[PDB]
Amino acid sequence: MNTPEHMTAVVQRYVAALNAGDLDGIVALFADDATVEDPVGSEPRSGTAAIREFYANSLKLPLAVELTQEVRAVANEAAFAFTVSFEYQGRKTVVAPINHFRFNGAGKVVSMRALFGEKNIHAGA
Amino acid sequence: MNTPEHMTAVVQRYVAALNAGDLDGIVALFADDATVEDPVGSEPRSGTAAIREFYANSLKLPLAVELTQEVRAVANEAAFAFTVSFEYQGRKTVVAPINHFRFNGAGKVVSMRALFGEKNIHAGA
Repeated sequence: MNTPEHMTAVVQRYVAALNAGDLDGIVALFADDATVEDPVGSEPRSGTAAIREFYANSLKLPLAVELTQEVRAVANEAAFAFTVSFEYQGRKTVVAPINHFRFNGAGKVVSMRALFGEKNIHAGA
Repeated sequence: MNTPEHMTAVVQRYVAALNAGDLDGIVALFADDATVEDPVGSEPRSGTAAIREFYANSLKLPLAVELTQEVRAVANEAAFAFTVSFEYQGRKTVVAPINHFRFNGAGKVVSMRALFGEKNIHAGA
């Protein structure tokens, strides 16, 4: 069936799969056709194919991804605020996006939009 | 015309028109042809007429709405994380939704969705 409980489950694992570098795991909450539009607007990674590797291209640095708030889940949809912190060449950065998770009627996730902009990134000089 | 910088203002002015019960303000921020979905799951209201009367009923009990984090906007699209606090029969109650708006080239909120479930309503007894 599904359930907010399950969508607040799938969200916790998605962050954990990420927060570990775990790449197979990030691919398993999704369906085989689900879409990815990150950042929101750009051309969308479709099929498991461009997804894994999209998650690949970003996981190249130890990303610390914690949930900065309570997940909100209702009617196949799941929203959640969070952080993405990463270092490279002595500087500290922090992306603050909001994902919008559309789950299909099977239990898996079927579209991931993630909202952030130049404002929602906090890097030092 | 648009820009992420404009959306944070429309967010901020929604939050304001909520606290102070500024109805015109609220309805102003929207499209003359926009819809409301509070919560996601419910049937859509539409036409300024259908929106005002809705927002009319949300402001019977005073609303201490508060934004809990930086609002995130990219691609004519804006999401935020907030709480709508309010009291009835001495009970402190709070809502903790994540909303999503979507603008147009005109900068008028042409779609409001409110996302929160039972786990995201914080009142004791």
